[PDB]
Amino acid sequence: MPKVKRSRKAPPDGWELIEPTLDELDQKMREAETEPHEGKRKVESLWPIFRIHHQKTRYIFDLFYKRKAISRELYEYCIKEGYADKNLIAKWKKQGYENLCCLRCIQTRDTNFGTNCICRVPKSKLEVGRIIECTHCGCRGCS
RNA sequence: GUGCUCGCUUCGGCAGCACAUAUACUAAAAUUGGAACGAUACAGAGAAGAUUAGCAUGGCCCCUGCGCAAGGAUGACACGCAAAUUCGUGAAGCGUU
Ligand SMILES: [Mg+2]
Ligand SMILES: [Mg+2]
Ligand SMILES: [Mg+2]
Ligand SMILES: [Zn+2]
Ligand SMILES: [Zn+2]
Ligand SMILES: [Zn+2]
Repeated sequence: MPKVKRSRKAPPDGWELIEPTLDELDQKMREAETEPHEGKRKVESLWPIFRIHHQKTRYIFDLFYKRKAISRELYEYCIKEGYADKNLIAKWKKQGYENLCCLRCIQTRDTNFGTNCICRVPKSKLEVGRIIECTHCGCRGCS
């Protein structure tokens, strides 16, 4: 039934008020894992996973840095138990990197020419209104 | 998108600045051709009588094997009027100069 947790210590103080929605985000991830690929291209079928992973991480990020509604103990519990991404949070604290979808979309080893994805280009600098879905992510303009 | 703006200046909008700077064999396709060693009919082991161990040779024939081992019927093929340059003696008969 649970997330089966790997601490065996009781979860920290503010846990019971963020638990319905974390379990609701977790239910949404288990739906996306089982969606049968039919008219969903070979790269398009992994787009829900990066989106919900972004969503869970942004949820804990919004409660600890913006709303300030979680202590260090509860926050680091959620990172250890796999509800947030420590590395994606770490990029959102950088200056320009603040709606970043994926860690793939800034990885320069993953591209042909050693560069980011066009996901990361500012939308003013494309100048035309071309519509873009990043192949890694499905993103339409982080930046 | 975020933040700083002793920016207009409200907490609404806009202005400037800074940071952030180019994914993808681009398909969820449309097409396009070639193969298998299975049946189904005909077919039956090389060495000058017969029964036969084999080891090679050669390459527009390959198979099993990691193999520069070893096997595959000695793995198979090989069975061919197998003619390559280059001529002359002697006698006789007929016609001709
Ligand atoms: Mg042999
Ligand atoms: Mg024999
Ligand atoms: Mg042989
Ligand atoms: Zn991207
Ligand atoms: Zn992404
Ligand atoms: Zn993106």
